[PDB]
Amino acid sequence: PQPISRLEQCGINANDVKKLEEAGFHTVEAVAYAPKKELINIKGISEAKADKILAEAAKLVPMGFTTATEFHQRRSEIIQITTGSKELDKLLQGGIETGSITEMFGEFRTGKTQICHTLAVTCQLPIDRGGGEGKAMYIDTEGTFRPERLLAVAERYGLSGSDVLDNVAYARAFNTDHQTQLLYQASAMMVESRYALLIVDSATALYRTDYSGRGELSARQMHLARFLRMLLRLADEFGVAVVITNQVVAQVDGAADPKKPIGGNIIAHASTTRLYLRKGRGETRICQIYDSPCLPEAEAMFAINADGVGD
Amino acid sequence: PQPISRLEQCGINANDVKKLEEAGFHTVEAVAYAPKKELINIKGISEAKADKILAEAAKLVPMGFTTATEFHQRRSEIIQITTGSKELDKLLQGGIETGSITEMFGEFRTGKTQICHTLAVTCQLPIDRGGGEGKAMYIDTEGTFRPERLLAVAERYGLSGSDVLDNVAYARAFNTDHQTQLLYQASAMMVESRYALLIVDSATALYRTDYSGRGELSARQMHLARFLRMLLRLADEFGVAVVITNQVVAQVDGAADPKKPIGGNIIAHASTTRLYLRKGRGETRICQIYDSPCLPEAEAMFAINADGVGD
Amino acid sequence: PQPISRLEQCGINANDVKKLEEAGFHTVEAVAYAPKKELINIKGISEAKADKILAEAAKLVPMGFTTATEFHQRRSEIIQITTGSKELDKLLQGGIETGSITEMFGEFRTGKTQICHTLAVTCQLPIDRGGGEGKAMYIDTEGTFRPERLLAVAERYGLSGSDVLDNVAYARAFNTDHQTQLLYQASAMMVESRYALLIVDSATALYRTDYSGRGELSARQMHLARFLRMLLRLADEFGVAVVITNQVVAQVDGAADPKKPIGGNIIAHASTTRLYLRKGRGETRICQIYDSPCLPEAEAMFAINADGVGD
DNA sequence: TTTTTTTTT
DNA sequence: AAAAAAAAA
Ligand SMILES: Nc1ncnc2c1ncn2[C@@H]1O[C@H](COP(=O)(O)OP(=O)(O)NP(=O)(O)O)[C@@H](O)[C@H]1O
Ligand SMILES: Nc1ncnc2c1ncn2[C@@H]1O[C@H](COP(=O)(O)OP(=O)(O)NP(=O)(O)O)[C@@H](O)[C@H]1O
Ligand SMILES: Nc1ncnc2c1ncn2[C@@H]1O[C@H](COP(=O)(O)OP(=O)(O)NP(=O)(O)O)[C@@H](O)[C@H]1O
Repeated sequence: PQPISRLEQCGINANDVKKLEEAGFHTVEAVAYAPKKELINIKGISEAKADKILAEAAKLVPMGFTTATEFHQRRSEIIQITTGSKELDKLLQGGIETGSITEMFGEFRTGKTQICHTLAVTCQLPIDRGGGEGKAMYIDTEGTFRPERLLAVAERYGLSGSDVLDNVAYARAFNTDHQTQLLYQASAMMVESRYALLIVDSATALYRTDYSGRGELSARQMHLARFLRMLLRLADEFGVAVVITNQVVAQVDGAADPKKPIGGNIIAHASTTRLYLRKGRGETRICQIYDSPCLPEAEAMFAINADGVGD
Repeated sequence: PQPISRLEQCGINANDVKKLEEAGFHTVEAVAYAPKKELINIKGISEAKADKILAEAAKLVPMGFTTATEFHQRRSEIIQITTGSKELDKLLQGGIETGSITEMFGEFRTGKTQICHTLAVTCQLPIDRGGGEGKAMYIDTEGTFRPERLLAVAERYGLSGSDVLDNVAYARAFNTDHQTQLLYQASAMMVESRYALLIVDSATALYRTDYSGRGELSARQMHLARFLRMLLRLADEFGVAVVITNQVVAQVDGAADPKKPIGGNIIAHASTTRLYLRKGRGETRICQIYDSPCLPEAEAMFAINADGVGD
Repeated sequence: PQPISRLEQCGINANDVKKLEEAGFHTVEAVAYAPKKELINIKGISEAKADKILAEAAKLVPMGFTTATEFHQRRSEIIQITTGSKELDKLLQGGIETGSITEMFGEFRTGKTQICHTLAVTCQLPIDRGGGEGKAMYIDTEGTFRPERLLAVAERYGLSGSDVLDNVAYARAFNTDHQTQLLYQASAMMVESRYALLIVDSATALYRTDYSGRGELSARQMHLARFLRMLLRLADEFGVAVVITNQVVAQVDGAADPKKPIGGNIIAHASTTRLYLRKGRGETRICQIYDSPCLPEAEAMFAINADGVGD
């Protein structure tokens, strides 16, 4: 939450600063987490300038060794937002954390985008209810976003729907490259008001249709790695929350399970957490954890009512 | 364990010594293992000064031929720390050695960072239990570090959790270049109190996202070689232990196994040891050795309980 | 095997001789193979003195034309040491020769250092078994040397392990320049007792991490050429044997094989022989010749048992 | 002369 | 069962 204007200090030119602004950098911490080469490659910058700049990023953000205790005390206050249902709150142990990346595993009709809606509204609850009190931006990439459902959840939690829709900064990606511009604009929007959550329904879906590899493929992974790193660039700074929804890739000639998310290893190593969603009978659905260091594997039911997620 | 102040002797200027301090050198042995050119390139140093300096490094640290017997007698006392479970102690033949580099091979959900936690606590056990009695520094590079698990292992071994967390010098890298500064600061911290273990979850992960080669690539390997050499600079001096966790790179158009760690040859040649981790059913996991001169290939189960590694 | 004291003759001053001793020269033949300029450049020497000196080197060592027959008769007695397994003895046609330089081509886990161990012990066998009866010096440069394995081979050949370890003059290089001092000390040790074999695991490995060229590079090759020439200076005098282990450099944008040893041409032209080692299934490994004038290309299996090299 | 990266259905 | 393609120091 530290604007570059604070770096408009110690002899840096304000127009040099406004050169820096155009990189999509807008906070001192973003400069602190910027690799030297990215900062060099942009034109009109001698490396010594970067010595000054990075010296200032160190000047504001400490980057040394830290006690495990202090880290624990800073871990004490992560919000971990409620999902809007109890059993998920038990699975996730209080729900999805801020400052992290999450994952929807499903085949279809698993209510993953549904959960994205309910989270999108429930971030706006007062913190006592677990909401981050943070405006929510929703990067849809299939156009499947439904305001009507947001009004339904608005009925569900008693807040006026108009207030809910006043936030929820919907955006509609098409090109794989477009998502990048949407990220830089996101970072541009982060400066003004503490947002709660980024959601992405199908970060991966564009990558199937565009990169018919291999390939390709080696380019596809090449792009995803940067995308996910940028998501870390946001999440490591402004908490809020990162949600990723993945289409599924069914194996052939496997054993006994015919699933696994597309995107290969690079997605898998990146996410702090992972989830998997099998349909039950009727509305009922089954969550099941993968790859969360915080938690033992667990599984649970939830119905998708008119209010969606519940019991 | 020999501070440069001992080299504040034989006519070397104390301010020349304090020029040397800034190189990240802080021990006489580090000077002894310093190549001539690195010592020259830093400003304010005539080569004759380096003749004096190196003459003193020889003056304190012997560097001649040695009997195999003597080397055996010095090999007799390496701690090789317990992993916190018996079957791993059998695989590794008493567990991970001090003075060496180690490797986690996994795809995801293989509990490699898990093992990093349990080691991070178990270094603090009394030596009879195999702990090096050495403070542990943990260079995380995905932010996935969990103090809570350290408290769990603290329950597991009966030591108070607060004492465990009093050490564990967590540090949070972002830039690829940042890891270097964290290394020099590490070497700076080595002087004060004998540490047990360096851990790095993902030394390699930054290198994917930053160097989208080739490339690049030729620069990426160029950087990794120095990084690993520095890890040798630490490990060859202060024992403790070096742990490396590697994301995986799945082959395409191979035969029959679709794995191999990224980083290419340069990582592979460097490590004294190597490990590989396939998930079993349930919590159970399978370790399997690569590239350990000390040991025949072997493999074994272990569950990841609430206490993590065990049976 | 001719000490400089024999040159303490024909009017040369004994203190001039003891000036010469400091050059790392310790044998008359070394003086005979010394280029005029190296001998001049060292201080306190007029060129006429070098006329005397070289005249004496000619006075003891003949350096004229020789019949091919005589050379054959002197080729008749080269030991070519057994490798400790039969099929390698067939490939190498009786095993590695004395008076020569050899090469390990591998990617990792190819058992090259393993073979270095078994050779290191098997030089000590009586000559009927092919051992040179020569003490062995082992210049490790990754610290990976394991006395335990030497004890294992000692079990393998029935000689007491303590006697084996009584030799095996282990030495631990770090700097690229350090290897040079280790060479001059080696030559200093050659005078006292006929050694069998020099081994070097990774002559090349330091050169990657230190010279991140190009460069550099032009300096790197500049150093390697001298290093290899010195290895010839030893090998051309005292037989014994020279073994070189090379890390691998995988090509990009090649055809169909993604290998070749680092060090470029200068290593390649130097070695009398060359070997290449592909892993087989299980312990089994595959040797394959390069660049041996003596031999047609061939290839063969060998297992790496608890006793290492065998069948 | 140096330097491997990538899964889909 | 069966599927390529990718530089720059
Ligand atoms: N009006 C409704 N009444 C009851 N249940 C509903 C209603 N609308 C949606 N649902 C539930 O929500 C699900 C919607 O599928 P969902 O999995 O949320 O979309 P998705 O996972 O994104 N699949 P995709 O089309 O690829 O985006 C339906 O299968 C129902 O279970
Ligand atoms: N609360 C818990 N209860 C039981 N098992 C757990 C719990 N938390 C973590 N685990 C186990 O630990 C694993 C964590 O994955 P792990 O492989 O340790 O992370 P990772 O290898 O670093 N993958 P990455 O996300 O790329 O860092 C889970 O898959 C579970 O097997
Ligand atoms: N105890 C053991 N039992 C069986 N086989 C073993 C044992 N110890 C070592 N080996 C074998 O020896 C190999 C050691 O690798 P090796 O190629 O000899 O080291 P290296 O080639 O020098 N690689 P590097 O680490 O870069 O030095 C293992 O891969 C095994 O095949």
